Amino acid sequence: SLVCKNALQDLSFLEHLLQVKYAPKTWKEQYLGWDLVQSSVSAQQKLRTQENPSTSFCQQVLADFIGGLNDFHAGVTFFAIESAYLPYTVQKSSDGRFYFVDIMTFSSEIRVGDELLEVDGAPVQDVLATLYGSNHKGTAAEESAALRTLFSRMASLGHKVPSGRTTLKIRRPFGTTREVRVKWRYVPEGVGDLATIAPSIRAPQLQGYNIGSTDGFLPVIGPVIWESEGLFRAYISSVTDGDGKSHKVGFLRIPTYSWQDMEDFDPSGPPPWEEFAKIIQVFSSNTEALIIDQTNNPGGSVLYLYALLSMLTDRPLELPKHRMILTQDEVVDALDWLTLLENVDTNVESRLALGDNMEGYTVDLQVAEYLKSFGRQVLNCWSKGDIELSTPIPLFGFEKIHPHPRVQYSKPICVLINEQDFSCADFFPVVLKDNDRALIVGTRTAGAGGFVFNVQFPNRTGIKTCSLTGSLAVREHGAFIENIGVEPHIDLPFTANDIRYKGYSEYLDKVKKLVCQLINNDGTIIL
Amino acid sequence: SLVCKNALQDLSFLEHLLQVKYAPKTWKEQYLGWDLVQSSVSAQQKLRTQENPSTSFCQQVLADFIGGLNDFHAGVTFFAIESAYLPYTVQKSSDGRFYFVDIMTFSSEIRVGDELLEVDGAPVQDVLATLYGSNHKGTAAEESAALRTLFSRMASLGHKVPSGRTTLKIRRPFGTTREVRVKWRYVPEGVGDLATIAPSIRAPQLQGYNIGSTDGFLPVIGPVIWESEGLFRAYISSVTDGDGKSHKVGFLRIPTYSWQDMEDFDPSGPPPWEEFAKIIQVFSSNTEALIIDQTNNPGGSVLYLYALLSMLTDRPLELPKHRMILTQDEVVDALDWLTLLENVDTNVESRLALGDNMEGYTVDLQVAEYLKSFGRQVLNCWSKGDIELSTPIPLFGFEKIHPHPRVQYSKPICVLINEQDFSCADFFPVVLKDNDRALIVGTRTAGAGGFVFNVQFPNRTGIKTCSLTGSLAVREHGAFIENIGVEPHIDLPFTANDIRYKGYSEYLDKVKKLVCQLINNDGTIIL
Repeated sequence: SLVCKNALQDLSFLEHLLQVKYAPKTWKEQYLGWDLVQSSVSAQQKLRTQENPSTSFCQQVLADFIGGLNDFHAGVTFFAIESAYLPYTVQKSSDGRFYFVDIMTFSSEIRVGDELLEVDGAPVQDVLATLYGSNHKGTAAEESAALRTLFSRMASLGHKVPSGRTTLKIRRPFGTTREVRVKWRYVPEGVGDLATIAPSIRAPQLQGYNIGSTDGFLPVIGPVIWESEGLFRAYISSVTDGDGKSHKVGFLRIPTYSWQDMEDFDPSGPPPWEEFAKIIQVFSSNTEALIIDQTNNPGGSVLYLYALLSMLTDRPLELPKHRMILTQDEVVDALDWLTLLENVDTNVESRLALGDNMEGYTVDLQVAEYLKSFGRQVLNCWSKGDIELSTPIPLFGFEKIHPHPRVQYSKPICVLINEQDFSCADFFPVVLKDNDRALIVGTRTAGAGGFVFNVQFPNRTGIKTCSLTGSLAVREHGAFIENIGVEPHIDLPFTANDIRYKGYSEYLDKVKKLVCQLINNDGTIIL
Repeated sequence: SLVCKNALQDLSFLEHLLQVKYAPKTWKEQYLGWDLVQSSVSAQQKLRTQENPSTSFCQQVLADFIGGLNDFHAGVTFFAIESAYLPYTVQKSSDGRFYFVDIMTFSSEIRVGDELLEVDGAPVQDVLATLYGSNHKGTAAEESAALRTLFSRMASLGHKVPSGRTTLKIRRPFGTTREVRVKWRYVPEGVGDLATIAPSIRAPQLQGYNIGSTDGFLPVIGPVIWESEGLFRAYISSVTDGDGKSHKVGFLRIPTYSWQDMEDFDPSGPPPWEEFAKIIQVFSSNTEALIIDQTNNPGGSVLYLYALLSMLTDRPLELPKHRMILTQDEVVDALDWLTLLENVDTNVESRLALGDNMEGYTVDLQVAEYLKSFGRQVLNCWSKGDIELSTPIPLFGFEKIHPHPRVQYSKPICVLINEQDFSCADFFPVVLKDNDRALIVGTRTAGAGGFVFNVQFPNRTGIKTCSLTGSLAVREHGAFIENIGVEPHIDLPFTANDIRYKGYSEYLDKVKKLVCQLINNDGTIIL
């Protein structure tokens, strides 16, 4: 079969990337009991056994192949526009119930606050269990990843697109239930299945709760006495400990670390780190403690992440390192760094070579050194044959983050974290936590622990991009971030009261009571 | 063997690409009697048969594997720095002899105009003959390509990097013989050969004459009266005929069509096509004709190419179509064009969706219409299965070049062309030739008839990029451009005397005899 042959070929290539570029392979083998061979063999058999397999069927197989790695950074996307969609956003409450937190339609049979009980007659958890990956381990992160999928099916992601009408069973706020008949918003496939055309191909012949939300989903913490509304959501409000004293608390939400992707971002105006700077300065002299909302963050540029950190501390902070998978590629990069920084001795020379600013991070002489060290260390590992999963080397060689020369918030910080915090959104609280800089509150992060790289290549299976992790981050005391993520100081999940009536008062109250303590006791959260 | 295994994997990948995304395949088979299945097996063997193959040895096999397509667009590069230079530059005058034309060192024996008889006891020819390709067919184009590397060997391009001193047997311009012993400038590899590291690798344990030159090489045609000071070498000059009669001819050289790679291009000021405008408006009002230097051009951006052509005419110019190979990626491109121009019914709407211009080409409703057509066409070949070597389709749907609405040189034009003109530098003269807009002189063009795409993918073999051709251009009369190239109106090669002392007077004279003949006639008698 034409589609079958291409799929196997395309599958063999994916298999080969895993052996030369997927770093956490050893980690996935142990922590998950994952097995490349098992995976390969199984996938090939699925492919060969099919009676006249369709293009999508194969994509679904490759999709499941990489899906088995249980890696939020490891996936495959396709050249397919076929999709199914229901305009409902649901959020799982601590006790296990599923409430509708947003309805993007004028239909009125379901309201914000109704509880989802069944889908097509099957209990939510059941439907969800058919959306999990091959090596599911029931973590909240996986659960939520699956939840995003409940009402959004895309062939571009390897999903099997449903269609037609379906029955959701809800529980209205006052106890009664209803069964609602709904129809999937369906977009038919616009890219012809190859299997359908194969036979006619003759031989050639000449002649929001949305991840990344700028505003996030938390309501103000109290009476606003300042707010920027420019590019980031940032404001200053009050609070009042039980003693009757009032404090000025700041609130800032970092939506992503992929700045070129922030809503309303003009690439002709000043970059977002310069605005971040204005916010922090306002905070420095107008606030007594800072609350950073970082939930539902997709991650992004490490250099950008570093910049934001450099402005949130007056002292240097230790950064975790990465065990990298190597190829001559990274070698030349190493060479290139050395040849570019050969003759650099002063801060000034650093700047004329690096740009004096690396996506917000200040180009210093030490940066030139750090960079120089990295690359040396890389070349070393290469000659010592340590290219399978090198000893830990910090990204860019930055052994640590050095406070920003001009702006630096030095007061107590409080970071809110989610089960939907990936990569840089993992690292941010990691760095603030290991150096004891901020109080992390909320829930264990997802655990995408290692940088991503994407791969493209022509093929007839419709593969667009295959993303893979190229390193394994190692925290200071030796823990890997991959899969495990970061645990916050205070475990504070959202309750059904927080969620049901989009107030989150129970949550916010605890955060306020918590931050008041940092203001009084000086950090040091006792009770 | 490790290096052997990776090499065979990556070879199997390049081979697969050739069957899915190499449009010229069917052509190279009939024209070069080439065979994939055969070419691949040969390299497979060249790899197995080798004892302890080096990363280098392998790169060379792949370099040669592709090199056997005799396509100036199909090539491979690597993350290797080992190079061997030599500040010298040859050129091969028409008589079939090789002469020197440049020295980039410190005063040394070898003189301008000195012939080249041998290298270390071998007659130049045979030397170059070792630099030809698996299917070299002896044409100025190929030969010139070889010559380029004769004094520049690079591992990154897949060359065996020689070293140490050597002897060039030169012949003084008057009859006497010499032999100057020289030592290549060497660059030792910085990327450790994988074969040397293999053993120690333990499993991962957890826990000028420059193709593209601005000025180019030709000397001013005569007494300069005006000259532009921008990016392009443009000036005006008197010219008398064989009757004492004087005319003001114009001169403009298009170095490359990849506008962003122009010597001194300032990415913040105006784009090169705007300077082109100014230069022409001037020419339009101070010239009786126009000479265009288009020799030594690596092609560039197809749209920019159109933009220049659109300012060099007062009537639409018929564009040659491309036979393409399709994958779902192209299909989606088609879909995306259609959803983007869905409701564009005016010029304002067009300009809004596509911008006032696309790399210089003026955006019209006509343009939006072209693009919409392009999409329907690609989609139609897909559904019909015409995906191996599509029915001819114009790039972007542009069936013809429409004159710029504001600048249009309409007076006779002369274009100079040689064997170092590729992709777009193939189209320029052919479009102007097939439409009878200009007089075309020089020598046949390279023969790179089809657009390019670059494939990158991680590997241990050190492959960096593999470029291939995604189409086969077809001229108005059915002929191709791949290999064949574009024939000039008048065959005006550079003869010994021209090169010998970089005077090219002999050549530049027959040019003006021609430019002149052009000023004295309403002539382009289209019949």
